[PDB]
Amino acid sequence: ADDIVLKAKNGDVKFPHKAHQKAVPDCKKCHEKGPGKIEGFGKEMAHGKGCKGCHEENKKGPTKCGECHKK
Ligand code: HEC
Ligand code: HEC
Ligand code: HEC
Ligand SMILES: C[C@H](CCC(=O)O)[C@H]1CC[C@H]2[C@@H]3CC[C@@H]4C[C@H](O)CC[C@]4(C)[C@H]3C[C@H](O)[C@]12C
Repeated sequence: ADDIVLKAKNGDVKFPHKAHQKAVPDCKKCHEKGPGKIEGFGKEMAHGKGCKGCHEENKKGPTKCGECHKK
């Protein structure tokens, strides 16, 4: 399947799946989550545990604005 881009107004955010599969071998961090996770995602999640927060705990991955958002 293809990578996805979240169409944030301030700049497109790429989600590269292969990097994540490799770096977070614990698949259950993202997969087999209960119902509602598609409807639940948004700016709060992205800037929290949905993207940024995981990067911060793992000590690797983009945490600055321009590292996620790119026109
Ligand atoms: C969040 C950070 C994820 C982690 C960790 C893993 N997966 Fe994932 N997966 C995630 C998304 C948002 C999507 C759809 C968007 C995309 O970029 O593809 C997927 C997709 C898959 C698929 C289908 C395509 C593919 O992987 O080749 C599979 C089979 C899949 N995910 C499995 C998988 C496994 C086995 C993981 C751990 C080793 C894993 N993913 C991590 C989000 C995230
Ligand atoms: C843990 C459960 C994560 C979640 C949820 C998200 N990301 Fe992530 N990401 C994670 C790690 C440990 C890393 C380092 C991987 C590396 O090889 O550097 C990453 C990396 C990225 C990257 C950069 C990929 C690269 O090739 O350097 C991007 C662009 C990225 N992550 C974006 C991203 C987004 C947009 C997420 C939410 C949709 C997201 N990540 C979630 C761990 C985790
Ligand atoms: C990845 C780890 C990110 C970092 C670091 C920052 N942002 Fe972000 N942001 C990210 C995603 C994946 C999304 C979209 C959520 C979704 O609904 O899919 C966003 C959202 C925003 C928004 C709102 C955009 C919109 O509603 O169209 C803004 C204004 C925004 N982000 C700005 C922003 C700034 C200023 C950041 C640095 C301080 C920043 N983001 C970090 C992913 C990530
Ligand atoms: C559930 C995980 C991990 C974060 C968490 O614990 O909630 C999060 C991390 C990345 C999230 C996906 C990012 C891309 C998509 C954003 C969409 O607007 C809603 C569906 C997708 C497919 C999201 C679904 C789900 O919300 C995921 C896979």
